[PDB]
Amino acid sequence: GHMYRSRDFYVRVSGQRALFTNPARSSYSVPTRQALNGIVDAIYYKPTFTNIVTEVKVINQIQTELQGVRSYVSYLSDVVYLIKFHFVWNEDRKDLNSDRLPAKHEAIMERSIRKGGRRDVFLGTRECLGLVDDISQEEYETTVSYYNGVNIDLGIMFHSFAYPTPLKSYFTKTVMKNGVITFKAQSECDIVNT
Repeated sequence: GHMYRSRDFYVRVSGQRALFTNPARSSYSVPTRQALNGIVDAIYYKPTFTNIVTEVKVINQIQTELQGVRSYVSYLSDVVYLIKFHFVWNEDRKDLNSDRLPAKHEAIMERSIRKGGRRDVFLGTRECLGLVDDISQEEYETTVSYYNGVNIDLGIMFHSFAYPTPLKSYFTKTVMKNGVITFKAQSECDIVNT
């Protein structure tokens, strides 16, 4: 049958520091799909649905900062990311069929975005507080990235885990085009480890 999916939602997430790592410390230069999945689920999470992050726009110049601990951690600095995402019903939770109420969950998602998320938002790690704000589709599409006009292949990046502790990790060639990273689905990734 055709599967339900929500409208697109759009959010601006910003922070002074970010640390996106490869679970398997220096940051990747841009967020992993996994870290973005984390941020959208901190905005609003129910076992009834699954948030699907489809696209991110890297708005700011990529800059890093070093922190020595006594022994180095390299962070991104002064980050702004616009995330496009939607949700679908969670087919791993068939028992929650009576809660599959699209108007209910779409309304709550909009309210949750507007008030900066129902939970604390972190940029890849707990010491890196993020700020979530509401943007519209229009703002998403028209905001100019620092990287507009060029593409960069960031090489192979951690994408996400698969669970029944993880059963699989997924990695894939990640290319930022005009600042835009359009995600592949897990099963379309270049590399799967069991």
